[PDB]
Amino acid sequence: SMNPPPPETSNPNKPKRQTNQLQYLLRVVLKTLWKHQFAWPFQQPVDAVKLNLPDYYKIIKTPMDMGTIKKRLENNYYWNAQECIQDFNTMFTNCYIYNKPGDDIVLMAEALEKLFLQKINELPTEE
Ligand SMILES: Cc1nnc2ccc(-c3cnn(C)c3Oc3ccccc3)nn12
Repeated sequence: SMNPPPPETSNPNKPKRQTNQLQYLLRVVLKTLWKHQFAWPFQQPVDAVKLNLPDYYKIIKTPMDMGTIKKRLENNYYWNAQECIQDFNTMFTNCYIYNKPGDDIVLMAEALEKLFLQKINELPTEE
């Protein structure tokens, strides 16, 4: 039932880069999904206490959310685009693992994932 510490958004010894693909992931991918009508549940880590989901963190061992992704992109935490893409995929997968098909939260994740795939399809080549 307690909430774990949120995923790491700062790590000075972790190598980082600012590239055109990571810039695209913030400016295009991370803005398009953030502004969506169904973004709200995914804008911060899941609060297992407030949401009365005591089982959440016993099932979801790799939690992820757009709030964490936002901070990671803004504070230049990533080395490459694949690390960021993996975070988005982890967020959607966690939602599908914890919930059942047709659930409101699953429908919300599906709408965001559709857009995510549309935008990632246009990921620019590395400069
Ligand atoms: C379940 C479940 N599985 N992953 C997640 C991630 C976030 C949230 C979340 C955030 N705020 N509130 C009130 C939440 O609950 C719901 C429940 C149904 C629809 C919308 C939100 N729920 N959630």
